[PDB]
Amino acid sequence: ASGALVFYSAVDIGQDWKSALQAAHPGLDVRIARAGDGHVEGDPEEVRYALVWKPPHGFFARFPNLKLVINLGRDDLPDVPVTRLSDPNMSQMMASFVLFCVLRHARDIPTFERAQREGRWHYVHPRTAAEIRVGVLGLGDLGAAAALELARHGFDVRGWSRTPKALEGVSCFHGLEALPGFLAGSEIVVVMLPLTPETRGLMNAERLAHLPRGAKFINVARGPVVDEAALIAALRSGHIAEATLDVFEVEPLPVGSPLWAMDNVLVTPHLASIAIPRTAAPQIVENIRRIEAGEPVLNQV
Amino acid sequence: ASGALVFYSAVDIGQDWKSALQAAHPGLDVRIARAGDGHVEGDPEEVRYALVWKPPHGFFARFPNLKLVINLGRDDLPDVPVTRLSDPNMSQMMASFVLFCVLRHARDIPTFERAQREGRWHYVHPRTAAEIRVGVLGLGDLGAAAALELARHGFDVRGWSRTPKALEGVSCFHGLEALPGFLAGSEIVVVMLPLTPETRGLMNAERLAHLPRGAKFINVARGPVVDEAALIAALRSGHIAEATLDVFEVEPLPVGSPLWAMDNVLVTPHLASIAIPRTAAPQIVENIRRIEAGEPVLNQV
Repeated sequence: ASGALVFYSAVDIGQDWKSALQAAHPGLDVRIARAGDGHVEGDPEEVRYALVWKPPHGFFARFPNLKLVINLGRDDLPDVPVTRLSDPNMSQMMASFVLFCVLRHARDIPTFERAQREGRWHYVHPRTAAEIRVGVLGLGDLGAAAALELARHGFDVRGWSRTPKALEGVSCFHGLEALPGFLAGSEIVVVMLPLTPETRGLMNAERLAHLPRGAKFINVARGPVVDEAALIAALRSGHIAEATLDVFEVEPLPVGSPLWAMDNVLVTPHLASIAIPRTAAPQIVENIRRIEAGEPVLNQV
Repeated sequence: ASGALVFYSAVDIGQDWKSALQAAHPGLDVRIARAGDGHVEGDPEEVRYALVWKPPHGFFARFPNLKLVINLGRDDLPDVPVTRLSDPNMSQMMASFVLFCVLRHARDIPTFERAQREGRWHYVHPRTAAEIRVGVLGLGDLGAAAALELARHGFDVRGWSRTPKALEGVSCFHGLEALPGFLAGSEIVVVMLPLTPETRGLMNAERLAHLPRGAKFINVARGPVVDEAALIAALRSGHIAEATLDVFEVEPLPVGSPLWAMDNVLVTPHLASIAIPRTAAPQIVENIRRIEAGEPVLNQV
């Protein structure tokens, strides 16, 4: 639209976004910056829009005529509108993913997966859903929807939030003072807290220790709501029996992380909250035109 | 209750049932017959009730004074009432298990599980639920509930039944003539047919070949609704890309089955439809007393 879009992400496939954006706006110039250094071909003065996830330090300084940033979900950030994607179904896709992770632990699937590799038919003691206590940590739009969906499956569902909540069929706890008792009664815990200065590192060693021994831990929020070092330590001591982790302190998860080789951890690479090019491209193309006509942008953060 | 109960199952834990039954009826004599030969200690004339799953040929001939059989879910069967367990929530537990299996395939979890063992961060092309066609084969009480639950997750859900069905949000097909078109448009297929002479071996080589190449196959019905030989063949040719199998022609699944070592198959050992001792024991104890007072038995088959 009289200017180029640059794409950067180490956790998203540039080409799929390029195809979707050029389908939605034929002859839009989309330039994929290289993961790592952010090297991008072409005249950087022509770049007016940036679609990015955690780009390299100094990345935006490459593009003096940038008019619009779009985050794929501040020291060098210019003085321009910043938008996020509004995908009306992410709430659904996230809730469905959480249900998968909760059911996988509640039915002891990790034990069965191990047994199959051993060639053996495993016997476990049957339990009803109602005997399984599942705690959702965070009851914003995403956490509340996941907690309501879990309650449909018969689990003893609890939730925690900083502020009072009333969610039908969910045992809601609130405040920092209630966090130890909330954690102590959660056999399976789902981290779904937005990441702010008050939630950064909230699931530290002290909070992890409030969980019952043998707890099952699911993280779909952000790596650093959770202290990764402390999590690994709890997994090594058997305090947490098993985990499903979709988000990490550094992503892609570095090769040397001890999490990869742990039999009792499932590493998923940002599957819960993935942006979908086909359904997000239209709102990006529309914001390009708005910025170019001096109209306010949709979904500004 | 003036007589002993004998338990037999190769797929259920005798001791858990004994504990639950003796909790519910203190001093009820519960004798666990040994898997394989069915050897059971004690005077067999004192045995009046049998709680069983697929007992050995000739097993019931051991117990001339048998008054009641309870199936844990005919050539030597005596002329007595036969009951099944009525667990009002099996419909829920089954639907929850099907949702787990469908989500596991729809999010390509088997590929990610492989990637973690390789120590690598895998990139897949994102798809909406609405682009994924999921077919439920069988729309009886269990299949209809699973199909309705799947539709809540946004999938393009279809179902098949021998007779017409109207299920809100589900594309329903009916009749044998409709089976090829039903299968050809199902990317993920869930077998949930009850096992009768008309459904035995229905998913044979010819029907499997109607599925699209790369289909994902889930079996939670009964091993022999599906031709196991033909299934293995389709898996080997890549016609079926991956599978989740909870039921088999012979159970426990013999050690030499090729299914155990297949990377693209998850073997689960009868988890979808498992009987729960604590919640089933009361109705068994009540039927013992009814049979002993000459009252009709609950849940007769």
